[PDB]
Amino acid sequence: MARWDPGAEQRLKRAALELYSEHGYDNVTVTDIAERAGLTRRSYFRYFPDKREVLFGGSELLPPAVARAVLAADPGAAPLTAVLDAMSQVGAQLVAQVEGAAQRRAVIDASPELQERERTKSAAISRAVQDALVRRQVDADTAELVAQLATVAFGSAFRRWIDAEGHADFGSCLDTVTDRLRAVLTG
Amino acid sequence: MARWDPGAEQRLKRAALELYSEHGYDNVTVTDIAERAGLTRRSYFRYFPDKREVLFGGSELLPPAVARAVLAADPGAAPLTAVLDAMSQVGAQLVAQVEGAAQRRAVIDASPELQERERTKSAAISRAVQDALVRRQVDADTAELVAQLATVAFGSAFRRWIDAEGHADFGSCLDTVTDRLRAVLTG
Repeated sequence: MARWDPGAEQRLKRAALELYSEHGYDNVTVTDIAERAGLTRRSYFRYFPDKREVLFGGSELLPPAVARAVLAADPGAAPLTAVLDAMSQVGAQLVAQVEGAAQRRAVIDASPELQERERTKSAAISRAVQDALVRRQVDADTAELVAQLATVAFGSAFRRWIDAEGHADFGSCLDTVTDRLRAVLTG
Repeated sequence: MARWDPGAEQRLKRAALELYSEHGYDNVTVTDIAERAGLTRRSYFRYFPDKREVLFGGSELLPPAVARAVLAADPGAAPLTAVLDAMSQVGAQLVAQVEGAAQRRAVIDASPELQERERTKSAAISRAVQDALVRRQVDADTAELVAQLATVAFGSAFRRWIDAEGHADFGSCLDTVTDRLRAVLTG
C-alpha cells in the first residue's frame, strides 16, 4: 500500500487533520480522509483501523521503544534524566516540526473520546518505563514516581512547545517545566 | 430510598466489592449487588446509574469540592501544599479506613474500563484545581504543573497507604512520596 506510495500514511495523517479542522471530528469518515489523500476507503485500513488512530499512529511514542531507550541508557545517569532523554530520543520526530502539532491538539482537546484515548497511551508508556527502571535496579515505588513525573514533565513541555509556535526548542520547554516542577516541590 | 434506610449506599458499595471479589467484575450485575444489600434492582438506580459508579460514588474526590477547598486556603501557603491539603481534607474519609480499599484497587487494576474510568476522574480533579489556582493569581502554566504534580503525589501516596494495610498514616505516605519526588527532581 505504501511500498508503491510511501507518502500514503503522511497524506492520510495530514488529510485527517485538515478534515477534522474544517468540519468536525464527528462529521468526518475514513472515506473522506482516504479520498482527500488520493486513496480508497480500503487502503485506509492498511494504515489505521479507525478514524481515531490516524491522530496517533506516527505522532506518538511507542512504549516498547521508550522502554528500550531507557534500558540502553548509562546506568550512572539520574533516572529522571535517563527517562526524559529516552522519551526525547524516541519522539525526536514529534518534537521537531510544529507543522500540524497545534491542529492535532485542538482536535483532541475538543473530543472526550480522543482525550481518554491519549491518557490510555500515556499510561502504557509510563508502565513500560516503570518496568525498564525496575530492570535497572530502581525500586518499584521509586520507578513509579519517576515514570509518572516524566510523563507529566514531557506532556507539559510538549504543550508549551506547541504554544511557542516553534520559537522555542523542545529542550528549553522541558528545562523550564522541570525547573518549575522543582521550584514547586522545594519552594 | 436511603432516608428510611441510610445504610443503603454503604451496603451497596460493600456488596459490590464482595461480589466483584468473589466472582469477577464481568460476572456481576446490579441486581446481584442490590439483593446482596437487601435492596431491589430498582432501588440501586437511585444511588448509582451503572455497575461502574458503585466503585467511585463515595470513594472519590469531587472536583468542585477540591476546588472550593483550594480557594479557601491561606493565599500565603505554597501552591502544592495548599492543593495537597485540600485533597486530603476533602478525601478525609477515603484515606481513613483501609476497609475495602485494597479490594476496590484490585478490581480496578483488573479492568481496563475501570482504569480509564479513574483517569477521567483524576483529569477532572486536576482541571478543577487548575482553575482554582488561576483564580488565586497562579499563572496558568504553573497551575497546570502543580495540579498534575499533586495528582501524581496523592495517587501514589494513596496506593502506598493501601499497601501498608493501615500501618502507615496517609500523611507519612504523602511525605515520603513528595520527598521522593523532590529527590528525583534534584538528585
